[PDB]
Amino acid sequence: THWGYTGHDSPESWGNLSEEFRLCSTGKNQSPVNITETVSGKLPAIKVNYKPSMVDVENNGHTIQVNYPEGGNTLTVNGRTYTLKQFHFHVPSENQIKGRTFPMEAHFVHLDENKQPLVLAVLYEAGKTNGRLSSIWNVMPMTAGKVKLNQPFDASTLLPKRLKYYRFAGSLTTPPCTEGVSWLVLKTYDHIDQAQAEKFTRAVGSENNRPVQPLNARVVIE
Ligand SMILES: [Zn+2]
Repeated sequence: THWGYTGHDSPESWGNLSEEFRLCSTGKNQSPVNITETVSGKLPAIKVNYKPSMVDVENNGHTIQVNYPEGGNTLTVNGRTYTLKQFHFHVPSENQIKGRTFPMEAHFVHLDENKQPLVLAVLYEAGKTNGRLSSIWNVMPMTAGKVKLNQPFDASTLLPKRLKYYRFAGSLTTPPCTEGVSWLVLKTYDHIDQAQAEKFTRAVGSENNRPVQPLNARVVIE
C-alpha cells in the first residue's frame, strides 16, 4: 500500500489506507511525541559499542536509510544487548522538546535477543555543516536505488559523549505504526545546516515528519 506525507495518502489517512495500518489511527501509544512534562528518575546508562562496518545506503522513497547486514554494532542498557539494524532521518524532526521542532532527527533502530524494538533518537540543531554525515550525504541516492558500500561507516561518530536521555514507550512513526517500541531520545543535540537538510528533502521528495501524537497514559522519564 502506498503511503506518504501529502495528498490522499497523508498521515491523517494512513489508518484508512489498509486494515494492516489500522493502529496508525486507533493506537493510544503512538510516536512521535512532544516531550513537555516529565518525571525525573534514575535511568540505566547507555553503553554504546558501535564500530567501522560495511553498510548499504538506501533511498526507499520515504527516507534515506543506512542498513547493517551484519551485527556487531550494539548498545547495552539495563544489561540487555540491542543490535543496530539501521538508522535513518526525518527532516524536519518528528519528536519535539517543549514544542520545539528541530531541522532534523536521526532514528537508530535496534532489536534485542527477544525481538524487542528500541529506537535511539538524535536531534540536530541549526549550525555548521555536519562533517561526520558527509560520507552518507555524498553517496546518498536520489531515486529508489541502493549504494552497496566499499564505503564503511562508523556510527559511533554520530552519537554524543554525554548519553543522557528521555525514555518513553511508543510506536514506529511510519506505517504500520507498530507499538511496543522503546524510545530513548538523547538530551544532547548535534548540528546540521540548511544545505544538508534541503539535500535530504530533494532526495526523498518531501518533508517526512509525522505530526506529534498525544501521550495519553504514558509518562516520559528524564
Ligand atoms: Zn524513523
